[PDB]
Amino acid sequence: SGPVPSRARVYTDVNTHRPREYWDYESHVVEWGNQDDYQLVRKLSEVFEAINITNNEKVVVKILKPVKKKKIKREIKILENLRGGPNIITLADIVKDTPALVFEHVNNTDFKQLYQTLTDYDIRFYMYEILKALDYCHSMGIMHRDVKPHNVMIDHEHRKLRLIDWGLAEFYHPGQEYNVRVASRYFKGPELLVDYQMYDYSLDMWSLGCMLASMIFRKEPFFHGHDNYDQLVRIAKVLGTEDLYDYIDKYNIELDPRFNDILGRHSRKRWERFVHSENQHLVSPEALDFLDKLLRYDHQSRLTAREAMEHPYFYTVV
Ligand SMILES: O=c1cc(-c2ccc(O)cc2)oc2cc(O)cc(O)c12
Repeated sequence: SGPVPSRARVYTDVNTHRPREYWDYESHVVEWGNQDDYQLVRKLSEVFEAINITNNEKVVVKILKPVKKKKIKREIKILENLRGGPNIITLADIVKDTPALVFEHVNNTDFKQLYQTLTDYDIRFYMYEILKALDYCHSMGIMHRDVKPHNVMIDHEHRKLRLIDWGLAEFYHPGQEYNVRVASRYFKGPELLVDYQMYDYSLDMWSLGCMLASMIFRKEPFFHGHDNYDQLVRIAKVLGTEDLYDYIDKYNIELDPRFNDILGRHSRKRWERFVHSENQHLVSPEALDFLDKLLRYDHQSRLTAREAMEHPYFYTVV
């Protein structure tokens, strides 16, 4: 038989109706800069602290390992297209002499020490700033596909945020089937876990939901499995089994020989039950209702990044 196809609810054709020079990265002319403009100072995966000689400016250089030329091109073209977007890491330069990407400098506040200083107001503020980056990149036809805390740099001392590591990002094309290896296991949407390849921007919205959940409930990560099979089980224990099968049925997905039994039966849990005495100060009914609308099995019924910015949760921050 086979599975039912899917198209993105919003921003379906932004790449389709744009010139080939925008999305067609494999045949892109990369204008290489000079590595001798920059002086490597310290290693921060080959990421280096550096100084631009031509102006004494602090930068961060990423030296690219032996990967396929088309993967280097994909990341370069995406960063170039998104340069100037709110809270997207700025590509200052691309250099040779062996390829390197040069980024604006950013401090990273030590997590844990970030995780202990953060108030309810800080989370709303930083979630809003990530959402401006996601709405912007989605509107530009780009999925990030790796939204997670290690790719969200928060410079708390300066109240600053950058969405980084666009190495796994892709341009959205309706009907296209994509790799399901992408993203950290813990932030993989149900679509990636059931091997449904025709996904879209909505994946990043699931990942963002897992981010909020673990931040407000203070448990990293929120859904914790050892494989893709167990991961779906951990999500099922919270969202319930009924809404999951309603999703399988809707898209005619056929489960792996292992999914059937490990699922069992689970009711939908109210989010309030996860509030305990150490995380109480970060949670509100607004926060819980926003989380509920992001973390839905159905990728077509998840809040878009724009819809999300209109939730009462962010009212105090807008
Ligand atoms: O660890 C870092 C990684 C990156 C980075 C940024 C963009 C990419 O596509 C890949 C990696 O930028 C940074 C920028 C900084 O200012 C500081 C960092 O530690 C990093």
